Amino acid sequence: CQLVLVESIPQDLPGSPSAQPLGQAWLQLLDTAQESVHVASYYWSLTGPDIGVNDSSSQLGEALLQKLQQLLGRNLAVATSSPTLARTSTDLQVLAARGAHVRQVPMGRLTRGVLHSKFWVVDGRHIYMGSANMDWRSLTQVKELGAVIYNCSHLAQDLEKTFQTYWVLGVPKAVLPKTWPQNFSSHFNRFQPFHGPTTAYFSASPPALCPQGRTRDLEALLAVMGSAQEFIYASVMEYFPTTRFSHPPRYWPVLDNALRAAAFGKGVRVRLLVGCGLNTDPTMFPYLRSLQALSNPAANVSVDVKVFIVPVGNHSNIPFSRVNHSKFMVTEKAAYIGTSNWSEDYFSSTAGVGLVVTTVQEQLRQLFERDWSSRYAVGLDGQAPGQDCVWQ
Amino acid sequence: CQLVLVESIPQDLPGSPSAQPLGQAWLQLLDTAQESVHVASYYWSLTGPDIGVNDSSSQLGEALLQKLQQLLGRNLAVATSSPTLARTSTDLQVLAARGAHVRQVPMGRLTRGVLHSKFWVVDGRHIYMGSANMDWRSLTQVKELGAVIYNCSHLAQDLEKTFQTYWVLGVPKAVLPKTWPQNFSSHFNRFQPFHGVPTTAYFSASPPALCPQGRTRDLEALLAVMGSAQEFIYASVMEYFPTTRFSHPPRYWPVLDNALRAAAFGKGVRVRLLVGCGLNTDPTMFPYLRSLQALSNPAANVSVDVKVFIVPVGSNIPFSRVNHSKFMVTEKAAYIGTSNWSEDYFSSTAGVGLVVTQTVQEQLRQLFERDWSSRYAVGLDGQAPGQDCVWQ
Repeated sequence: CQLVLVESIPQDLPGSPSAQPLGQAWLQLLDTAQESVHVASYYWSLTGPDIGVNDSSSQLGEALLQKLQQLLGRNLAVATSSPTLARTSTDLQVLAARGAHVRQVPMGRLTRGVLHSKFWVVDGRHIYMGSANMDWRSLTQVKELGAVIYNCSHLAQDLEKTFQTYWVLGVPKAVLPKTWPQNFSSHFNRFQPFHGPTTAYFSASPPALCPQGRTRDLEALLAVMGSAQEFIYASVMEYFPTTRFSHPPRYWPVLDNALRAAAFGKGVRVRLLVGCGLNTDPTMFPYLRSLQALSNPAANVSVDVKVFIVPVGNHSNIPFSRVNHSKFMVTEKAAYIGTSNWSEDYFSSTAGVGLVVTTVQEQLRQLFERDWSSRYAVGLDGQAPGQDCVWQ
Repeated sequence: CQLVLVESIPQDLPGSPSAQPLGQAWLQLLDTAQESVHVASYYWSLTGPDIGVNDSSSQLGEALLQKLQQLLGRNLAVATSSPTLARTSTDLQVLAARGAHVRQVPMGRLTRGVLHSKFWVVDGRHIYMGSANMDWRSLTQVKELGAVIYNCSHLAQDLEKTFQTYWVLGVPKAVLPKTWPQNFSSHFNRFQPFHGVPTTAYFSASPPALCPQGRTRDLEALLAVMGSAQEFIYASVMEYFPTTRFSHPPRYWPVLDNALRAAAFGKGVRVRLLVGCGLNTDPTMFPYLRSLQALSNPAANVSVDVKVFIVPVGSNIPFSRVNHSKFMVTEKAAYIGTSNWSEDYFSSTAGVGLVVTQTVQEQLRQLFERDWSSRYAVGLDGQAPGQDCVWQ
């Protein structure tokens, strides 16, 4: 039983701790496959011709594509999608005409939302789960973090059951089941995690897509932050203590309140690192300042916030890239990796999943520290005319 | 049915709107008394020798004190106190030796707390409400706000119910009843408020253990007033802590903060918070205030403004020269209360609160505006070198 953290690193990002490159891990996954692959992906932009192609950064992507064909040359790719982005792409059509069984859940139909989950279960015995969705930009042109597990076959299905929840929906005239039978019921929640020298469990969201025995991603995040007693390391591309894309906008403090409660009532030192990528919302910035203002070393309250700005350089060719897509958190006890950002939708409307495991915590510790003391992480007052994010 | 708001203004200067002086209105109240007065007070220190300071501003204080004897010379005074402050004062003994019935509720024994309520019900038909407890400093050397009601008796017994709760727990070895009988039950809560003056009004008590059936707790009253707000919220409390106080394990407490920010964000409500600054205030309060001020973003229709009210000393008189007033008003209603905004006042410490709606709400509007757009109110980033408040 092995679990490895995987990291996708674009141009730059220099003696520092490092993780295993994600592209080799994906080649890894497609190589070990002997029987079947099950895919949950937000969108599919893997070939390049779907978007501008003259960057030459694309190979890591379509080389990966050929590996897919190998599984279809060896005789079952099972993909699931959403009210998808990059509709011009023909990857799913190619794989369906080549032998892959694909249905898309129109999550907007059911809960106004989207399928933001991105995970793999291969041969029923290996799993991948992380922030890297189906995109070559997620392989070479955006920072990504994830985790992959092999051998542990008795836990490998533990995300398949969710994958299968997604599978049952998306059929024509599909309806939300008010109760999932024992087939989709889970036995690996927060109360009883896995065993083997770590312990781990998965979580799904939203509640309507959570069968019995499934802990919600919100509850997993809250429990991980509550169990923290010295530090809370959070890295999400966007952080909004508010609901998004809801006709009446409403405040949403539960995550924020838990952060501040950990900082104050238990003296936990908390640092929050959020991404800036030319597409972020400037309205996000005041809330971060509202957290940063809590800092007071004389009262044992330690709240520090920074923004991770990655430079576009000569690569303005790629439009939806040059961000920190990684989403994770670590406390001295546990390590949570997630697919969802920190806003109301991911816990009320849009599908998402999250793993939490318990040296791996120290590995992610040093990953975050390298991503935090770095030169691309800047404080709130560092306007920096040469920096390339929108702040107002 | 008449209601007048009363304001105590020390040696300071406000052409500005004004309210009825508190000392003369209080003397009025003791004059109108014919049968009985019931007093709930935090402490009793009205003479100079009560705290041993030789200031002639105390005379008005002792003037009121002398009036008490007249009422007891006219044949009745009933007072209830707490694990009280200024224990050197002998006022309660003086009134007791002349015919006043006094018992002390040992609120520290029962609910961790103190009796912070300050109100009068006189003749069962006139009432006083305010932040001004029994202190001559509250008559001449500290900013105070309150409200008095005449000829509207149907609310006077509703406050007599809470007074009688205090009375019954004032007996020796008294224990909190898990159920208050129908005698203490109230019929004038927020859901059915009251109906001279074309107004509607109601009272609220705290903590829950001292709230009989039909009584809304002050927490719910504040939350309802902020929730019903649609265009603005004026808040003025001497101290504002989104945290517990005097609580052995400190924990965060976001309930009022969440509302203030939920009102600001989800409904575009303009929010201004005015807190008192004195030589004894807690510097740790300031970061949390920034957490509100950082919310400000005119581009997103969120309006959060904070200032601090500092009155200059000139001190000889100890534990004075502050803004001890606590109230809030929205374009619909006006709540004035006896408790500051921190967890204790809504879980442990006794407090009461009036809220009325219909010109009185507009009266409080421009009263606060005279205090906000004012001379003694300064922003967080000012911290002028010469005034007498603690910032670090």
